[PDB]
Amino acid sequence: HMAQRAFPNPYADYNKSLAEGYFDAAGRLTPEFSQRLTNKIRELLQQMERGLKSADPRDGTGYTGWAGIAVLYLHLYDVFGDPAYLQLAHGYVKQSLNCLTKRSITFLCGDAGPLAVAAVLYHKMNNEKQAEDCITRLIHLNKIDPHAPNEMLYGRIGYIYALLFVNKNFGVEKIPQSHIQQICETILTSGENLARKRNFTAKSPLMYEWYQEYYVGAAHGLAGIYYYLMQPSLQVSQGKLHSLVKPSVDYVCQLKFPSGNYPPCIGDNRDLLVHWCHGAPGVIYMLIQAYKVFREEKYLCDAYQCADVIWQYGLLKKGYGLCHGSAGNAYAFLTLYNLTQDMKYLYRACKFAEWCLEYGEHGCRTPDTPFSLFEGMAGTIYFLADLLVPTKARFPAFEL
Ligand SMILES: N[C@@H](CCC(=O)N[C@@H](CS)C(=O)NCC(=O)O)C(=O)O
Ligand SMILES: [Zn+2]
Repeated sequence: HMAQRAFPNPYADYNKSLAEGYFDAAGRLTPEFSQRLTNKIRELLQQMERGLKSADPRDGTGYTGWAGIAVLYLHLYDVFGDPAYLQLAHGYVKQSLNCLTKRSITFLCGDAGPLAVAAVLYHKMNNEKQAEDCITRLIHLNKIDPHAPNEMLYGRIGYIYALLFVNKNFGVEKIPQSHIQQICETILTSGENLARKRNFTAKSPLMYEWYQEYYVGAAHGLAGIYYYLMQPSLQVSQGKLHSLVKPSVDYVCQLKFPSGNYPPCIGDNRDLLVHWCHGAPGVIYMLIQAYKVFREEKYLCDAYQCADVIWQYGLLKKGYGLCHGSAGNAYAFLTLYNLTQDMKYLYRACKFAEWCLEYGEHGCRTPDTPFSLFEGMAGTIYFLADLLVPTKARFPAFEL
C-alpha cells in the first residue's frame, strides 16, 4: 500500500559518475550544487515570509507555529552568518513568547519551544537578562505529573530535548544534568511499570503508550523514546542500558514488516506510512543509535533496509515536510551516511534535495500549515540549508 502514498522515484541509484555533480571524493558538496541549494533557499524564504502573514497568530509552537520559524532562522544564521537571519529569528521569538498556553511541556508542541529558542536567541544577541529569564521559566515548566506521556510531541523526552537544546547552544551546562537525570528516572520507571502491568516484561522490559495506543515510531512512540534513552547525554547506566533498554529495542526490531517498514502501532497490519512520525524514516534513528551503542550488526542491517524502503517509497504525495514528507525522509539518508561514511546515502539525500528543488511541481497536497517547520516550507528550507554541510546535518527538534 506504500506505493499508493508515494511518487515513483525517477532517479538512478548511486554511482561515482552520477555523484560527481553533487559532491567530491571527500563528500564535500560542489560549489555549483551548493549554490543551487542556496538559490532555492532564498526563493522559498520569500514565499515563506509572505505565507506566514496569514498564519494563526495564536500558535507559537515549534511544530506548527512561530518558535519553529525562529528555529529555522537560528539555523540559517549559523549556516550563512547573515545578521538579518538572527533579526528575523528575534521577531518570531517575540511572537512565540506571546503565545504560551501553559498546556504542554515540549519543545515541539509546548511552552518549552518558545522558552528554549528564546533563551538561545537572546544569548546570541548578548542579552543576558532575557536569556537567563527564559532559562528560569524553562526549568520551572517541569511539574510533577504521573499522567504525563513519555513521547516526543507531548511527553517527557520532548521536554528533555528543550533542555539539551539550551545546553548545546550555550556550550555549557546551563541546565544541571540532575534535572535531566530525574526525568530519565521517571521515564524508565514508567516503562518498567507498564511492561509489568501488561506482562510485556519477558519480551520487552519497557513499554510506553500515548492516547491508549502502543505507538512504535519517532513522534509518539517507542523508537523515539529508546533513541533518547540510548543517548550519552541522558546518561542512562550501563546496567539499565543492557537490562532494560536493549531488549526493549530488540522488541521493536521484531515488529518490522517484510518490506523493512514499521507499523504505526503494535498490532497494525497495514504497511502504509513512510514518515518520520510513523514508519522507517523515524525508526531508523533508534536502529542507528542502537548500532552505535551495542555494535550489533543486526541494527545496521535493519538501518540499511530502512534506507531502501525510503529510497523506493519516500517521495510522498503528502508533500516536502519534515514530519511526513520528502525532506524529513531525506534526513534518514543523512543519518545513515554520517554513521557509515557510505557516499551512496549522501547521494540519496542529494537526489531528494533535487526533488525538493522542484517544490510545488508534483501535485503534492497543500499542508494544513503550509509554511511551518514540521508540516510545511520552513522544514523543507531547513533541510536544504542543513545539506550544505552534510556531516553536521541533524533532523531538527529531534536528532542529537
Ligand atoms: N496535518 C497534516 C496532515 C495529517 C497527517 O499527515 N498526519 C500524520 C501524523 S503527524 C499521519 O501519519 N497521518 C496518517 C495518514 O497519513 O494516514 C498536514 O497538514 O501535513
Ligand atoms: Zn507526521
